[PDB]
Amino acid sequence: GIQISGKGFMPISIIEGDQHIKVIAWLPGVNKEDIILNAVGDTLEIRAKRSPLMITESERIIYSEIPEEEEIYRTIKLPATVKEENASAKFENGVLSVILPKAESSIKKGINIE
Amino acid sequence: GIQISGKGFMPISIIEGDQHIKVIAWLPGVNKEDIILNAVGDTLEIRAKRSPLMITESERIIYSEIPEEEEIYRTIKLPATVKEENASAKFENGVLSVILPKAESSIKKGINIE
Amino acid sequence: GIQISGKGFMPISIIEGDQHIKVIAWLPGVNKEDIILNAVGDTLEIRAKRSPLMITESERIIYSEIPEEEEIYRTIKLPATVKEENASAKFENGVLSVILPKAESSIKKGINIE
Amino acid sequence: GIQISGKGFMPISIIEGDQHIKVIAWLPGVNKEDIILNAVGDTLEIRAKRSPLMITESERIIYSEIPEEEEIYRTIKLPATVKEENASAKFENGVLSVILPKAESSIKKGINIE
Amino acid sequence: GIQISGKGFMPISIIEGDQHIKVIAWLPGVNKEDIILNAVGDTLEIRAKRSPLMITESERIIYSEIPEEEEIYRTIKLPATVKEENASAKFENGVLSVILPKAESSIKKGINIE
Amino acid sequence: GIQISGKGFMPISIIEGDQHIKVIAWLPGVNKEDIILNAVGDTLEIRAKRSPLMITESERIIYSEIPEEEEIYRTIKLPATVKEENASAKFENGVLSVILPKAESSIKKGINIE
Amino acid sequence: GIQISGKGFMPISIIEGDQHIKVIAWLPGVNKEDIILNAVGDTLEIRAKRSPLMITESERIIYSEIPEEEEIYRTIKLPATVKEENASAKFENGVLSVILPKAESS
Amino acid sequence: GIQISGKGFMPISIIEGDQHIKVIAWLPGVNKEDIILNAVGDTLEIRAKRSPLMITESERIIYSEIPEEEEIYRTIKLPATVKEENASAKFENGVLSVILPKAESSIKKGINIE
Amino acid sequence: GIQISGKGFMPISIIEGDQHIKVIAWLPGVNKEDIILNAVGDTLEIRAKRSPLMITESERIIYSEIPEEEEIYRTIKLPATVKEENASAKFENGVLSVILPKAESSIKKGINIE
Amino acid sequence: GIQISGKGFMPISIIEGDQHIKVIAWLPGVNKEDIILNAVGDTLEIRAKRSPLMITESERIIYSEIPEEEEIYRTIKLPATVKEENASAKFENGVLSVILPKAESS
Amino acid sequence: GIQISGKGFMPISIIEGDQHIKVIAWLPGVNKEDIILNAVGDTLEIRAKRSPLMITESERIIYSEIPEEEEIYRTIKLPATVKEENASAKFENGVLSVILPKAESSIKKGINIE
Amino acid sequence: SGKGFMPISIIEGDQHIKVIAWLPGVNKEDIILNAVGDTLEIRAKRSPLMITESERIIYSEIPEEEEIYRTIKLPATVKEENASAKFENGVLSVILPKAESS
Amino acid sequence: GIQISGKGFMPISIIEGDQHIKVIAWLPGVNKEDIILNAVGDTLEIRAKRSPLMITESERIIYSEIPEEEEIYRTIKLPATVKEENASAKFENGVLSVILPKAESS
Amino acid sequence: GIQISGKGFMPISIIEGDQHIKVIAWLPGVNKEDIILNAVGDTLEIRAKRSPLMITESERIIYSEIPEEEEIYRTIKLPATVKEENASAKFENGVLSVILPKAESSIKKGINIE
Amino acid sequence: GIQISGKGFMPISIIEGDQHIKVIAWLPGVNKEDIILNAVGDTLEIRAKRSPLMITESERIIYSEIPEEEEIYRTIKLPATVKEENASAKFENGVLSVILPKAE
Amino acid sequence: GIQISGKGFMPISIIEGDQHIKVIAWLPGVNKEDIILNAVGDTLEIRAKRSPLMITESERIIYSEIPEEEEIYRTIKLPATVKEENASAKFENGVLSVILPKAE
Amino acid sequence: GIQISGKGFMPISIIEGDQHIKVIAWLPGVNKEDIILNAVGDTLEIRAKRSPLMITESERIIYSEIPEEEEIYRTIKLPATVKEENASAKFENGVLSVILPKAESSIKKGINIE
Repeated sequence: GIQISGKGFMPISIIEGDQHIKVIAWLPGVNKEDIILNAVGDTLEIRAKRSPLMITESERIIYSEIPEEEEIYRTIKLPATVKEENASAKFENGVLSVILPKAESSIKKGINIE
Repeated sequence: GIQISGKGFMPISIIEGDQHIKVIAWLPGVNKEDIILNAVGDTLEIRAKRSPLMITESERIIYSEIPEEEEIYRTIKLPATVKEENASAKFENGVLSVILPKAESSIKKGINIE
Repeated sequence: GIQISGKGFMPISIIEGDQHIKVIAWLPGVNKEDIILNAVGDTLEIRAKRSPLMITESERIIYSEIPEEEEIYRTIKLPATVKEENASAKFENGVLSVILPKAESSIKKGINIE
Repeated sequence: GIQISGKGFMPISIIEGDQHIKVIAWLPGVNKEDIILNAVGDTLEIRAKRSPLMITESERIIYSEIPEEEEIYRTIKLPATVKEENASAKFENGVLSVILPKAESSIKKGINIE
Repeated sequence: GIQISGKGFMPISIIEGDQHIKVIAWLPGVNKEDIILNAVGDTLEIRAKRSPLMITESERIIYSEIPEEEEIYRTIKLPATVKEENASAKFENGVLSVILPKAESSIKKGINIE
Repeated sequence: GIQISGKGFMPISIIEGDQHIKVIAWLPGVNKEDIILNAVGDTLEIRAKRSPLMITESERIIYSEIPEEEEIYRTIKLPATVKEENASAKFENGVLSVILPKAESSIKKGINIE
Repeated sequence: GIQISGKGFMPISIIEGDQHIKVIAWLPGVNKEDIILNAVGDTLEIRAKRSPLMITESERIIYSEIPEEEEIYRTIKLPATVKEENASAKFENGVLSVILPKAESS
Repeated sequence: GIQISGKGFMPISIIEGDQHIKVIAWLPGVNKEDIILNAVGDTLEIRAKRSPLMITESERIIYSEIPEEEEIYRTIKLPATVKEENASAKFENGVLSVILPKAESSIKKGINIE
Repeated sequence: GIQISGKGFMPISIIEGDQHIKVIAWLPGVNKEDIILNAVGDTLEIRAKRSPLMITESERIIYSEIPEEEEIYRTIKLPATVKEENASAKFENGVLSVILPKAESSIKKGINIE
Repeated sequence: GIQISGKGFMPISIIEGDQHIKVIAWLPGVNKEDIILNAVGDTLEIRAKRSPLMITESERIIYSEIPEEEEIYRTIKLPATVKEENASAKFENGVLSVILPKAESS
Repeated sequence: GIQISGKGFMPISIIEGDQHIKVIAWLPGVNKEDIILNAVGDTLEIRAKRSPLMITESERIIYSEIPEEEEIYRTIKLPATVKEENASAKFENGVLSVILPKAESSIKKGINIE
Repeated sequence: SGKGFMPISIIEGDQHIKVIAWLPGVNKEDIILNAVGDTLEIRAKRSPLMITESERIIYSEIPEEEEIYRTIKLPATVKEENASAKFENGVLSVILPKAESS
Repeated sequence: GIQISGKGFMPISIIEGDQHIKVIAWLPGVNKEDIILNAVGDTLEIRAKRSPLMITESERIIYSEIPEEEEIYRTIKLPATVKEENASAKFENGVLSVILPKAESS
Repeated sequence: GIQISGKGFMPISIIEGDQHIKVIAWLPGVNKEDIILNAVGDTLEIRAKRSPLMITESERIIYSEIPEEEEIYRTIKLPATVKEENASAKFENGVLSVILPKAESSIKKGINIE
Repeated sequence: GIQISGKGFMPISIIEGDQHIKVIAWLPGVNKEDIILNAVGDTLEIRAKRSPLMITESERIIYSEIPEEEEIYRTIKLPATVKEENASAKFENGVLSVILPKAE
Repeated sequence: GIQISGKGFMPISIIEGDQHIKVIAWLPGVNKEDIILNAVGDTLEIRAKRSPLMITESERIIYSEIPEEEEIYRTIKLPATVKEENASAKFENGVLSVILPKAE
Repeated sequence: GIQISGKGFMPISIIEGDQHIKVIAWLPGVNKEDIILNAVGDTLEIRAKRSPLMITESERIIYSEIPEEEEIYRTIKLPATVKEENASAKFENGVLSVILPKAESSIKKGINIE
């Protein structure tokens, strides 16, 4: 079971590994400093901010599809415990990538048939 | 209660015994060596695949109701905890049968009064 | 074209060949000796029967997607005449395969191009 | 499969025997002389006609429901070839019964249970 | 004017004269003694039974349209009194005929035109 | 409401008489001999058949509106009994007038007002 | 049981007694002479009419709810035979009343 | 325009004159004591309090369509103004007549014609 | 046909024979002193006055489903004429049994042919 | 209100006094032998049956408002306790009358 | 818009003068006298009845579109009050003209701009 | 609690229970008051709407019926023998003494 | 018809006739001195206050269908113009009856 | 309350002051000389015309949106009487302004309080 | 809110504290010997039974809001894991007052 | 079923025998000292109260199903007029058992 | 009478003569080698796959309407029997022409007229 929520538009992808869990989050226009990272147990919290659609006074906006909200965040519920002390995060081109090593108790054991 | 999730076509029947939870599934055409079984606590994991139907270059398929995907997978939540070490499975005639001994019927009684 | 009719759940696939016609049928839960099978002319009838979902008095069914009926059958009208005397079939892992050698009239000849 | 064609009210019931075919038709108020019954190959012909109701000059109808058409026929295509020379029929109280021994070629061939 | 009701399928026509009243009924698949008739004054009830559409165990009704209920009857209202004790009836080929002499009191008298 | 029965174009009108009843009907083109007039109790019968619109062979009916049916009759149930022995009839210009003296028991009686 | 038929607007009410039958009817504006009453056996008949109104040349109708038809009648079947010779009728203020003694056999 | 309302049913008709004005309404079975002409006003006032339908203990109301309610009332909002001192009323045979001569203030004046 | 009507609660049962009519009626609380046996035509007239529920001055009725009205009657119309002179009555402790001779007629049947 | 229950057609009227309770029950067509009356505490039990609606093969039922059941009984509770040992009843005119004296505590 | 009312065919047009109001009414086929003209305040009334078309005994109206109703009248309100005491009207060739000088109060006052 | 058009209020006291009812247009004689145990019964009616003979009624929120009744039950037993009532300004008051409570 | 608006419990009935218009208003618990009445044109204004649900300190309200408002008024749209000078107000048994003579030419 | 009507495109705005009423109207392109304004009581009359779009002979209209009608007007009703003689109006830049000092038109209470 | 499972009637209320989790449950008619308590992990299991509701042949019941069931049980999920070794069974006046110390 | 009035939680069962009436009332958590029993005529009166679901300063409620009302009482009508001068009852394990002598 | 079946975009026209049946089919873009052509009895089998559209890395398909499905085939039921062993076919400019001589059993004979 997993649940995620937050404000604004933020494409996200999550991948599971036999020893870790990986997360990808699109954060265009956000610096690593503006990104706030908090992970513990089986949950993850991310908050971010960006400058608004500021323009020169003499200029005018004639077309806009980019969302203009500054503050954005996402809170994530993991399906199993992970070692936040051993997790790592990386930011690349308006995108954040995180690796979540699985907790020792969270790693299942193989079972045979007959 | 009981929950099921996964990929592909995999009918499943859940039967609860007084000493175990008996789970049945149909995997026609799957080789018995292609089946992978895993479980823990009160959750179950299933993996299986069947080789694709070979066809000669001159030959061609003219009608097919059978599903075409090779590998299928399911994850199930058991109604009660089971002992995986005592778990067993059987697969014959394209039908998978799984016996999951229940954790207890009237055990784990400790402290009692005072 | 081809017509199929009968009772019960029985996925079927048909494959065409220059010298024969190959057919695949799904019969999960049916014992290898429960399958009635023999072609005639350009048509075929198949009947099958599987054991019912027997449960011990200590066991009760809480959930079952799998159908319960035992006896099932399907009639088939082939698109070409075949030599049923030379027809062969095999049943493995709840799945039946059939080989139907064609007659001379159904052996298509090639044509030269310029 | 089977097909019926003709004009006039003529109830028909078709019953298939293992070695023959039995068909019943209603010809109420029809004299045996006004009945024509021919067949060949895999088809059956029914032509018959009933006299219209008579009335005396002093008399006059006051209410009627019976159909009045004098000429009626029905053509039925059998699902299998038959041996008309070996057929027979009976005609009781306006009800016609026939027996059509099946043609040897049309008789189903033996079937092997795997 | 007159009215009729009852169970079963039984089309009927009615004819009148200056001294008697006549009725016609269709009873396909009926026997001479399987009929009961009961009337008084200017009211009449037809009654009867027909055998069911029995078939042999080696025979199956691939097609039918004939109704099956055995007992069938009709209750009839007549426009004038008749001498039922003096009445008469016929039944051949599944068709039933009846003749009802008129009561003397109901005999209509002619009028001289000028 | 009184009852009207029969067929063929034959408009009617009826007049109540304190000591009789007067009936008017239209019989265009009907000879005085082809009229059958009977009655009893409280009902009247009119039977008559008009000759067809004869034409020589050379002629051809380029247009017509007159009804063509040759046999026509009407029957009416009067609202009171009549003494048919003292009925009288007249016929001029195709119009038929009939007078039916009322039965003595059928004669209405006036009531004094205070 | 009892039945009523006729044309026009003519409300009717009927009351039955052990030895007689009583009937009421509304006929506003109808002259006592216009009323015609007849009965026989176990049936009753009523016939009457109401004349339309006259006006000065100046008057032009602007509104009206009163029904227009003049001639009206009603016929009724009594629940039992009555002695019409012993019957009586009473009409007051556009309303009629009738007394219908029952026959001895009834 | 005009508007009328009140309980029960009470036919009324309004007709326009030039100098005088008259009104007629239906009031069947209404006692003269139910009518009062204290018409010091400029609109019509109507009521009726006829006696109810009384029966003897041995008498049963087998049929009744006349409304038995004792009280009804009516009054109309009228277009123009009329005098009251000259007002007069007359009731006959369940019908009421009223006279309401106009007032010079509301009497139309004929234009010099042509 | 038959019509049962009257005041008060009075169950009635009618049983018809070929030669007579048997009638059964419940008359609880009706005094036997009201024996007035007489009929006319094809109908029966009965009247009764069951005694009221007398109570002491200090007593009070707390619940009562028994009807309180004393006088009761019922008018029953038979489907056939019965000789009122031959009417008979019986008393069964609050139940009345009556036998009314009549005719049977209703003769038909006879030979089915000719 | 007091509690009532049972099966079959059996209208009952209940009357209460200062020192006794009087009960009236309809049992038309019931033989006194068929009546099984049992008073107890503050309630009365009535059990009864009659001859069922029966006809000869040559006779037919054409109209029957009377129900066809044979066995009928009723259970009737009372607002005050009554001494069943002193209970008595009378059955006349197809009606069962019962007298149930009270106790001094009610 | 202003109120228009009345019966009969009478096309009307209205012209508003600054000091008066002018009205035009079509009365084809009407004599000089049968026109009835009345007015009051700010409303106008017109009444007239035309002689119905005369036909000799030997003639017959084989085609017509002229309305036949004799009585025709109109009542029309005005947007202002007029001094009907000094109005004038004429009637030339079926068209009736009417002149209504406005009342002093009805005379609107002009407004100086700026 | 009754047919309708008869509002009632219940007020309880340590030694007595007070009830107030609105009966506008009701004569003092038409008021019928009864009490027993822990319940109160009130019934009343008003004078007819006297008017001129030939008038009509167009709109009336006043109830058309003559008799209006209300059934009330109280949380505590009261002595009906010592009950009293008042009727001023179209308001009906009643006093019903009771055993002392909280 | 007519429409009435305001606040508080005050059922109102209106009687219209060729002589005068009579208006009935329910004012339970109200004294005629508390009644304020004003009339103009074809509308009537009624304003008044009643005696509240007076209770002693030891008395507590447990069930009150009556509304607790003390101030009540209603505005009535009369069917026709009336003369305020000729109107008379009558108050009996908590009910305000007012006679409203109609205008000369209305 | 307020009412407005007329013909032609003519935007208008209405403003009520304590001692006057202010109303605005759009008259694009109209000359001051082509403006007509009259009022009385609590109503206003607006009449004016605009020169239609002239065009030199060489030119030709290719796309137009302005309303074509020249003669236009509006009739307006105010909610209170005004002193037209004291009114003032001003037209600028295709817009007309109006000031209407109110008449007495003042009230406090319907009648004395009590 | 925690989840509970079992059969019978047994209202339960759970109170959490800084150092322990306090559980309040109702077991009317149950003797202290009939109360079976099991604490493990983050769940508390209770099984209980009261005296038989026996009645003589003449004796009968006219009305009752209490079910005839004699034995009941429940499994209660706790807000957080509780040290089973420190779990204490308490029961006063028909109310189970079990205290379950928290695992920090 | 039958009309019974009161406040709070207090299920009551009525069992009637030959010469006695047995009434069982659930009183879980009710103070054994505050229970008041009174009988008169053909009716019974039960009055008591239970302590509230109070918590310590280091405790907090996050899930509850047991009712928290303090004052509770019920009024019951007996099927027969018991000897009001010989009423008796017993209270154990949060349940009140009442034995009332009765005639036959 | 003619059955066309298969998949892909391949417009076809069928030309018949007395001796031979000629069939035309469009195969734009296909190569002479990727065509599978076979026939027997009265059925014609055409199959081929066209190479998918090629592009260069720097290039982009800014627009397209050419169907891209790689493989296509058709199966036609001729209205006559054909001696395939003497067949012949051509392929020029993407269009396919096939010549099929008719079997002896299909060459129609002439019926002389009078």
